[PDB]
Amino acid sequence: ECISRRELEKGRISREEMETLSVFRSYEPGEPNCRIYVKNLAKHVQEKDLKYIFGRYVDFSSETQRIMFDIRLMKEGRMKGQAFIGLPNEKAAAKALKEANGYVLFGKPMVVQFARSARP
Repeated sequence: ECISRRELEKGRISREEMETLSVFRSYEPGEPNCRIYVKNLAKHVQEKDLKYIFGRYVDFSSETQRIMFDIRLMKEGRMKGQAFIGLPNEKAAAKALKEANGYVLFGKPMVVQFARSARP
């Protein structure tokens, strides 16, 4: 079980609302990578909450893609949460940014960007 395209659309704040929000000021996607970075998460968000959302960009039937899939949660302060999520390829990561940026989870709109590699 993962999120649908329609549910993601229902949960996204409008571009107008996005223009007013302090957390989307000077938003930059970054350089395309298969790993994404998610901020402005509610403090009580669990791994399985983010799996529900970002599991959509994964074919769990493929071993290759299961191995590539990784979620790490951590502090963003001070009240908020951050996550790094490894996805199976850049194309999937770009779809994640496009569809999940501004998505409201537990009363908070998430900010989804590219991350730099998990390994240097």
